[PDB]
Amino acid sequence: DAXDDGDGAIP
Ligand SMILES: *C(=O)/C=C/CCCCCCCCCC(C)C
Ligand SMILES: CC(C)=CCC/C(C)=C/COP(=O)(O)O
Ligand SMILES: [Ca+2]
Ligand SMILES: [Ca+2]
Repeated sequence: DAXDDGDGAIP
């Protein structure tokens, strides 16, 4: 995951 928002959303 990326983004610090978990899976998907912001990469
Ligand atoms: C968050 O989504 C983390 C997920 C773990 C998987 C990451 C992808 C690893 C493999 C990438 C392979 C790239 C190819 C060879 C272009
Ligand atoms: C490492 C970089 C440059 C960004 C994306 C790499 C990746 C593993 C994406 C998956 O993240 P999500 O689950 O947040 O979509
Ligand atoms: Ca992911
Ligand atoms: Ca994300």
